[PDB]
Amino acid sequence: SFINYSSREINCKIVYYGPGLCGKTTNLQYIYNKTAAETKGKLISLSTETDRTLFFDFLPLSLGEIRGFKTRFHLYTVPGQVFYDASRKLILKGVDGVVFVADSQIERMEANMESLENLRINLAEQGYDLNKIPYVIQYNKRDLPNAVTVEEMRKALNHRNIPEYQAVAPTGVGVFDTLKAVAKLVLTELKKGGGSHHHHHH
Ligand SMILES: Nc1nc2c(ncn2[C@@H]2O[C@H](COP(=O)(O)OP(=O)(O)O)[C@@H](O)[C@H]2O)c(=O)[nH]1
Repeated sequence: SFINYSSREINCKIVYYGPGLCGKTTNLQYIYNKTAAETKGKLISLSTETDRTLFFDFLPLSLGEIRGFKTRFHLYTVPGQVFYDASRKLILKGVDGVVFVADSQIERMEANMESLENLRINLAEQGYDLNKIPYVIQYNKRDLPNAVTVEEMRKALNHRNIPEYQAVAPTGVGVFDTLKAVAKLVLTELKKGGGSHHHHHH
């Protein structure tokens, strides 16, 4: 988190991760369109010649303060086909919570498994353990006839009873349930004072 004492805001970074075309943009856009205009920034896309980043922030009005501070959530993803692994490494810098979005189609199951391993390795390369940070998994595209059962999704992707949410992102099914779950894990960590605290005088 980035705790800005001037604004009295705790800024938490939630990264949506998963294979290309699995539904990350759709999650972010659905959330963005169902967030109060007065609470949110612009929806921002940063494009290079190849890879892109999509993100926005918002300050939910329902949330109480944590020891005098409000919590602002920043949602980040690298959407679409990824050309540089470095892009997925960079998106994880400063992460506070992760949503892994799995594409439930059988044809994408190997891509899901590769992306989940890539997430664990890229986190570890920057000193994060996926087992020690707020993390939820979304089984997206439940509407498609080639979507594998939750049982098969879990056998392939979830061996630690990670909180799991079924989603159909374009219609919003499961989208807020997923976000609420990871946000609650992040907030619980903040309230208990868990994690490593660094004091900067910049
Ligand atoms: N049928 C179906 N299509 C989906 C679902 N979620 C995303 N899509 C479609 O899959 C494509 C890729 O989604 P997108 O969110 O851009 O993927 P990203 O690369 O992970 O950001 C788009 O055409 C979406 O409309 C879903 O739950 N069901």
